[PDB]
Amino acid sequence: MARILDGKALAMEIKKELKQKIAQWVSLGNRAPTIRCIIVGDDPASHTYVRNKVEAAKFVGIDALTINRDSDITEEQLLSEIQNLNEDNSVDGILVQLPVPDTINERRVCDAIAPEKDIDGFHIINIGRLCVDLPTIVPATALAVVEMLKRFNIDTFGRNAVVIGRSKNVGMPIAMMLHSDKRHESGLGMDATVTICHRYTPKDKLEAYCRNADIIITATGLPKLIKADMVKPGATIIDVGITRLVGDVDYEEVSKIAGAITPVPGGVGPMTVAMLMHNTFQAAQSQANK
Amino acid sequence: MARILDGKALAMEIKKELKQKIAQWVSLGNRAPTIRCIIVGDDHTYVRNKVEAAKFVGIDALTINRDSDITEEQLLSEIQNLNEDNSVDGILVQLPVPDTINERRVCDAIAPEKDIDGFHIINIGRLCVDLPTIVPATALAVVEMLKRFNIDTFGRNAVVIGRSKNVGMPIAMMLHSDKRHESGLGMDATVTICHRYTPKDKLEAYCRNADIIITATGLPKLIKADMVKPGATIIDVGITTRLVGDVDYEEVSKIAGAITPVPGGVGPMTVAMLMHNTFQAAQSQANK
Repeated sequence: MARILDGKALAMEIKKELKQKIAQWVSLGNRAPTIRCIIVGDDPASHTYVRNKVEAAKFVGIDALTINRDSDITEEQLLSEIQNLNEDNSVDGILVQLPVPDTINERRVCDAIAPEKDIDGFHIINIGRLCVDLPTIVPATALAVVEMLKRFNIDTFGRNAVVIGRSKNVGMPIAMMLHSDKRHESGLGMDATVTICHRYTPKDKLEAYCRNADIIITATGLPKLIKADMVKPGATIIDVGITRLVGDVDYEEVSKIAGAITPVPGGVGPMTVAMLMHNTFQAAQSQANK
Repeated sequence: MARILDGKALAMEIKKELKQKIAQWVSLGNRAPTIRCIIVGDDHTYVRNKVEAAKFVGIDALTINRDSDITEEQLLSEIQNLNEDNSVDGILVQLPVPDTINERRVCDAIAPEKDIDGFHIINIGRLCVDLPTIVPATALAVVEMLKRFNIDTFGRNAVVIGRSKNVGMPIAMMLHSDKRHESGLGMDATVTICHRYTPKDKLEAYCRNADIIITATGLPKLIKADMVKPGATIIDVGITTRLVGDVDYEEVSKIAGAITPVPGGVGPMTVAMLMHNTFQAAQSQANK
């Protein structure tokens, strides 16, 4: 039976450490980190997600405030509120909850947030720094996956890693970090040999890559199935949980083969929220330094 | 034997197209695109090649020579003046620059609109989210060679050797990405990125499994005949002085279906794509 990579319990460990580190930094003469989460509409799932971010902020000592807007807000109104938060020195981090209406161009929204306050790390400047393997604000779900590997002592250096999914918000940043060079200034250097599989990878080729992989990360929103015959004995399987939501792994059979595996549910959600808190603390420190 | 992918001849074909499209654009009331290349120290030959292709296609190029003991602030003040110079459409710094010079700061000092090399973090960030951008020229050369030589990429197994921020990373980015996205440069291949810490056994296994190998490490004789799948396409981006590439050329040519030689392969295509990028930037600035 594989070791369980329980992201919920790890997130608790991380949130406890963050609580202490934030208090120490505040005690040097700093204001506690602040985050503003913009919510557009009344999607009940988007409100659950924002409440989770707020509850974790309270736990670690970050001051969070939710700004609710109506589904009919115009793009010009949303960008106007972001630019106001950009210029407000009492705000360290800005998030936009990511089901925004079809009226609004998501790309313009991501790039309107000041990079220094872009807790989601989706601004092109932050993505650019990630991809040249430079210190930046890294997207939280990708950072969560990387943190699960590091905290569970999963060997990446020179190992074969397959990432199933190339999404710009999740799959691409995961692959980029997995093949980072440790020596570079970024320091998020895992040095794995990474194969990026995606919606057009043929089934038989995907299975061959998976059979030779030491690590498989399923990040795609399209239905994939990792079966036991795709898994190298002792390999590490992380299901990111992108998808209402479903699981991408034949857990019962793959657990008999894999060396380490995400449970069902995987806790990647709680890990993502903990990494958002990490990013808010990181941003607050950078701004205080500059 | 392998099909020899004649990059010199393809580059000439592209440069003749550019010459015509630039002249047509100029005739609408526009000034010819201008480029300033900054070189620090001695060796320049690359810059001779850049300036020769610029003259061929109708781009006005000037080279700015600086002695090797220039400081960062001086180099950055030189770039700033060129940013504000409305007669200059494109700026390049001939890297390598001395170690006292921080490359990242210099890359981000060029105005993104004039950054012909595509190394500004804004241009790189747009590349990585599949937006139209100024694409690094060697990476764009590789993608254009795959298209013009009709090398199938959709769902194919590809290996990129090398992670360099200027070459290896953008190649792997475009090669695996979705062509439906706004940039339209994605090639929808399955891509394995191998690098200096890939163990030798696993490197050879990925190479033997690949339909396309793109190597940009600068390690001569890295790719051997027993590492190549029969019929595979071999794109050799490396250029080392012993000018050789990363591939054992005469032996791999017996197994591969298609191969780029060194010299005469990616090199001339890089220069042609630099001219493509200069024309692109001049058009964007006139339209803005």
